[PDB]
Amino acid sequence: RPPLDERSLRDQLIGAGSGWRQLDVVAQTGSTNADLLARAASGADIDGVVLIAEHQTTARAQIILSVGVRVVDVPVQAWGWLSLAAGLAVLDSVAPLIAVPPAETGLKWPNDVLARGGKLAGILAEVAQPFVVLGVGLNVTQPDATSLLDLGVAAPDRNRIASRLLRELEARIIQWRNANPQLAADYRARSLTIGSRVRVELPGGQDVVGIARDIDDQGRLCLDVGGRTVVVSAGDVVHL
Repeated sequence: RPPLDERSLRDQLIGAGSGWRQLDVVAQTGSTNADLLARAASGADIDGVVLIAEHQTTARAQIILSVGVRVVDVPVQAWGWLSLAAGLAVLDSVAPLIAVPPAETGLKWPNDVLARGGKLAGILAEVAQPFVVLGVGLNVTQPDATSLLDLGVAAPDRNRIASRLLRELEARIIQWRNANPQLAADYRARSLTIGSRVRVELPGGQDVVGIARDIDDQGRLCLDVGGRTVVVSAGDVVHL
Protein backbone atom coordinates (compact mmCIF):
# COMPACT_ATOMS: atom_id res chain seq x y z
CA ARG A 1 0.00 0.00 0.00
CA PRO A 2 1.43 3.31 -1.13
CA PRO A 3 2.08 6.26 1.15
CA LEU A 4 0.22 9.51 0.94
CA ASP A 5 1.49 12.06 -1.45
CA GLU A 6 1.58 15.24 0.48
CA ARG A 7 2.18 17.42 -2.48
CA SER A 8 -0.57 16.12 -4.60
CA LEU A 9 -3.06 16.48 -1.83
CA ARG A 10 -2.15 20.12 -1.50
CA ASP A 11 -2.45 20.89 -5.10
CA GLN A 12 -5.93 19.50 -4.98
CA LEU A 13 -7.46 20.91 -1.85
CA ILE A 14 -5.87 24.22 -1.31
CA GLY A 15 -6.95 26.95 -1.75
CA ALA A 16 -9.41 29.54 -2.93
CA GLY A 17 -12.19 29.01 -2.55
CA SER A 18 -11.39 25.89 -0.57
CA GLY A 19 -11.74 26.07 3.15
CA TRP A 20 -8.50 24.26 3.67
CA ARG A 21 -5.62 26.60 4.20
CA GLN A 22 -2.95 24.15 5.09
CA LEU A 23 -2.23 20.45 4.93
CA ASP A 24 0.64 18.34 6.16
CA VAL A 25 1.34 14.63 6.23
CA VAL A 26 3.67 13.08 8.77
CA ALA A 27 4.98 9.58 8.89
CA GLN A 28 4.22 9.14 12.52
CA THR A 29 2.78 10.83 15.60
CA GLY A 30 0.87 9.87 18.70
CA SER A 31 -2.36 11.67 18.08
CA THR A 32 -3.33 13.89 15.21
CA ASN A 33 -5.62 15.71 17.63
CA ALA A 34 -3.01 16.36 20.23
CA ASP A 35 -0.58 17.65 17.67
CA LEU A 36 -3.22 20.05 16.45
CA LEU A 37 -4.18 21.12 19.93
CA ALA A 38 -0.59 21.68 20.79
CA ARG A 39 -0.42 24.01 17.85
CA ALA A 40 -3.43 26.07 18.82
CA ALA A 41 -2.41 25.96 22.41
CA SER A 42 0.75 27.61 21.34
CA GLY A 43 -1.02 30.34 19.47
CA ALA A 44 -1.38 28.82 16.05
CA ASP A 45 -4.57 29.48 14.12
CA ILE A 46 -5.62 26.01 13.19
CA ASP A 47 -8.82 26.78 11.46
CA GLY A 48 -8.79 25.13 8.08
CA VAL A 49 -5.78 23.04 8.87
CA VAL A 50 -5.45 19.40 8.01
CA LEU A 51 -3.05 17.04 9.61
CA ILE A 52 -2.67 13.55 8.29
CA ALA A 53 -0.63 10.82 9.84
CA GLU A 54 0.53 7.75 8.10
CA HIS A 55 0.81 6.05 11.47
CA GLN A 56 -0.44 6.76 15.01
CA THR A 57 1.53 5.37 17.93
CA THR A 58 -0.46 -0.85 11.34
CA ALA A 59 1.02 2.03 9.46
CA ARG A 60 -0.62 3.17 6.25
CA ALA A 61 -3.56 0.79 6.70
CA GLN A 62 -5.80 3.53 7.89
CA ILE A 63 -6.58 7.06 6.98
CA ILE A 64 -6.05 9.12 10.09
CA LEU A 65 -6.51 12.84 9.83
CA SER A 66 -7.44 15.76 11.94
CA VAL A 67 -8.94 19.06 11.09
CA GLY A 68 -9.38 22.27 12.98
CA VAL A 69 -12.36 24.58 12.84
CA ARG A 70 -13.05 27.88 14.46
CA VAL A 71 -16.33 27.40 16.25
CA VAL A 72 -16.47 30.46 18.44
CA ASP A 73 -18.68 32.37 16.08
CA VAL A 74 -21.32 29.72 16.22
CA PRO A 75 -23.70 29.08 19.07
CA VAL A 76 -22.31 26.75 21.59
CA GLN A 77 -25.32 24.56 21.35
CA ALA A 78 -24.58 23.68 17.76
CA TRP A 79 -21.10 22.43 18.26
CA GLY A 80 -22.52 19.06 18.97
CA TRP A 81 -23.52 18.74 15.36
CA LEU A 82 -19.99 19.04 14.16
CA SER A 83 -18.95 15.53 15.08
CA LEU A 84 -22.12 14.30 13.42
CA ALA A 85 -21.45 16.16 10.29
CA ALA A 86 -18.08 14.52 10.22
CA GLY A 87 -19.42 11.01 10.17
CA LEU A 88 -21.78 11.84 7.40
CA ALA A 89 -18.81 13.10 5.47
CA VAL A 90 -17.05 9.82 5.94
CA LEU A 91 -19.95 7.72 4.96
CA ASP A 92 -20.62 9.84 1.96
CA SER A 93 -17.06 9.80 0.73
CA VAL A 94 -16.78 6.09 1.08
CA ALA A 95 -20.19 4.84 -0.02
CA PRO A 96 -19.81 5.16 -3.73
CA LEU A 97 -16.93 2.70 -3.76
CA ILE A 98 -18.52 0.07 -1.61
CA ALA A 99 -19.89 -3.33 -2.51
CA VAL A 100 -22.60 -3.38 0.13
CA PRO A 101 -26.01 -1.79 -0.35
CA PRO A 102 -26.22 1.70 0.96
CA ALA A 103 -28.98 0.44 3.18
CA GLU A 104 -26.65 -1.84 5.11
CA THR A 105 -24.34 0.99 6.09
CA GLY A 106 -25.14 3.96 8.29
CA LEU A 107 -24.34 6.27 11.12
CA LYS A 108 -24.36 5.20 14.66
CA TRP A 109 -24.79 8.07 17.07
CA PRO A 110 -22.62 9.91 17.75
CA ASN A 111 -19.26 8.75 16.62
CA ASP A 112 -19.37 5.80 14.31
CA VAL A 113 -19.76 4.88 10.71
CA LEU A 114 -20.90 1.34 10.33
CA ALA A 115 -20.90 -0.98 7.37
CA ARG A 116 -22.64 -4.29 7.56
CA GLY A 117 -22.62 -3.92 11.30
CA GLY A 118 -18.95 -3.24 11.78
CA LYS A 119 -17.18 -0.07 12.59
CA LEU A 120 -15.73 1.41 9.46
CA ALA A 121 -14.62 4.69 10.92
CA GLY A 122 -14.72 6.70 14.09
CA ILE A 123 -15.02 10.36 14.83
CA LEU A 124 -13.45 12.19 17.69
CA ALA A 125 -14.19 15.78 18.44
CA GLU A 126 -12.20 17.56 21.09
CA VAL A 127 -12.94 21.15 21.84
CA ALA A 128 -10.44 23.77 22.76
CA GLN A 129 -11.74 27.24 22.16
CA PRO A 130 -11.85 29.00 19.98
CA PHE A 131 -11.53 25.74 18.11
CA VAL A 132 -12.74 22.25 17.75
CA VAL A 133 -10.48 19.55 16.46
CA LEU A 134 -12.13 16.84 14.48
CA GLY A 135 -10.23 13.62 14.20
CA VAL A 136 -11.08 10.91 11.74
CA GLY A 137 -9.98 7.36 11.61
CA LEU A 138 -10.99 5.21 8.68
CA ASN A 139 -9.95 1.56 8.37
CA VAL A 140 -8.70 1.06 4.81
CA THR A 141 -6.53 -2.06 4.99
CA GLN A 142 -6.91 -3.36 8.54
CA PRO A 143 -12.41 -6.36 17.83
CA ASP A 144 -15.39 -6.61 15.48
CA ALA A 145 -14.58 -3.84 12.99
CA THR A 146 -14.40 -3.67 9.22
CA SER A 147 -12.44 -2.12 6.38
CA LEU A 148 -12.82 -0.97 2.85
CA LEU A 149 -10.94 -4.06 1.91
CA ASP A 150 -13.35 -6.44 3.54
CA LEU A 151 -16.05 -4.36 1.95
CA GLY A 152 -14.97 -5.14 -1.57
CA VAL A 153 -12.64 -2.33 -2.32
CA ALA A 154 -9.96 -4.39 -3.96
CA ALA A 155 -7.24 -1.81 -4.08
CA PRO A 156 -8.07 1.35 -2.27
CA ASP A 157 -6.34 4.58 -3.15
CA ARG A 158 -5.69 6.24 0.14
CA ASN A 159 -4.72 9.37 -1.68
CA ARG A 160 -8.02 9.43 -3.47
CA ILE A 161 -9.96 8.46 -0.42
CA ALA A 162 -8.37 11.00 1.79
CA SER A 163 -9.00 13.55 -0.88
CA ARG A 164 -12.67 12.77 -1.26
CA LEU A 165 -13.03 12.65 2.48
CA LEU A 166 -11.69 16.11 2.86
CA ARG A 167 -14.04 17.33 0.17
CA GLU A 168 -17.14 16.08 1.86
CA LEU A 169 -15.85 17.22 5.19
CA GLU A 170 -15.57 20.66 3.76
CA ALA A 171 -19.07 20.50 2.42
CA ARG A 172 -20.61 19.46 5.70
CA ILE A 173 -18.69 21.97 7.74
CA ILE A 174 -20.06 24.61 5.53
CA GLN A 175 -23.59 23.42 5.99
CA TRP A 176 -23.11 23.27 9.72
CA ARG A 177 -21.76 26.78 9.76
CA ASN A 178 -24.81 27.96 7.91
CA ALA A 179 -27.33 26.45 10.15
CA ASN A 180 -28.40 24.44 7.15
CA PRO A 181 -31.32 22.15 7.84
CA GLN A 182 -30.09 19.73 5.20
CA LEU A 183 -27.21 18.60 7.29
CA ALA A 184 -29.50 17.29 9.93
CA ALA A 185 -31.83 15.77 7.38
CA ASP A 186 -29.02 14.05 5.60
CA TYR A 187 -27.83 12.76 8.95
CA ARG A 188 -31.18 11.39 9.82
CA ALA A 189 -31.57 9.74 6.46
CA ARG A 190 -28.45 7.76 7.12
CA SER A 191 -28.80 7.01 10.81
CA LEU A 192 -28.81 3.46 11.96
CA THR A 193 -29.77 4.67 15.36
CA ILE A 194 -33.00 6.47 14.66
CA GLY A 195 -35.99 4.21 14.74
CA SER A 196 -33.99 1.72 16.64
CA ARG A 197 -34.34 0.37 20.12
CA VAL A 198 -31.25 1.41 21.98
CA ARG A 199 -29.72 1.17 25.37
CA VAL A 200 -27.74 4.02 26.73
CA GLU A 201 -25.25 3.16 29.37
CA LEU A 202 -24.77 5.69 32.04
CA PRO A 203 -22.21 6.03 34.78
CA GLY A 204 -22.72 3.95 37.87
CA GLY A 205 -24.16 1.01 36.07
CA GLN A 206 -27.30 2.86 35.09
CA ASP A 207 -28.90 2.56 31.73
CA VAL A 208 -31.88 3.75 29.72
CA VAL A 209 -33.61 1.80 27.05
CA GLY A 210 -35.91 3.50 24.62
CA ILE A 211 -36.46 4.05 20.97
CA ALA A 212 -34.27 6.59 19.37
CA ARG A 213 -36.63 8.95 17.74
CA ASP A 214 -34.70 12.03 16.72
CA ILE A 215 -31.65 14.17 17.08
CA ASP A 216 -32.15 17.57 18.64
CA ASP A 217 -30.70 20.85 17.66
CA GLN A 218 -27.74 20.25 19.87
CA GLY A 219 -26.89 16.85 18.50
CA ARG A 220 -28.32 14.81 21.25
CA LEU A 221 -30.30 11.66 21.15
CA CYS A 222 -33.95 11.68 21.82
CA LEU A 223 -35.42 8.54 23.21
CA ASP A 224 -38.98 7.58 23.51
CA VAL A 225 -39.31 5.84 26.79
CA GLY A 226 -42.90 4.82 27.23
CA GLY A 227 -44.13 8.01 25.72
CA ARG A 228 -41.85 10.28 27.64
CA THR A 229 -38.98 11.93 25.92
CA VAL A 230 -35.57 11.43 27.35
CA VAL A 231 -32.72 13.37 25.79
CA VAL A 232 -29.15 12.30 26.31
CA SER A 233 -25.90 14.10 25.65
CA ALA A 234 -23.26 12.50 23.58
CA GLY A 235 -22.27 9.17 25.00
CA ASP A 236 -22.31 5.53 23.97
CA VAL A 237 -25.27 3.51 22.80
CA VAL A 238 -25.91 -0.07 21.86
CA HIS A 239 -28.45 -1.13 19.32
CA LEU A 240 -30.78 -3.94 20.30
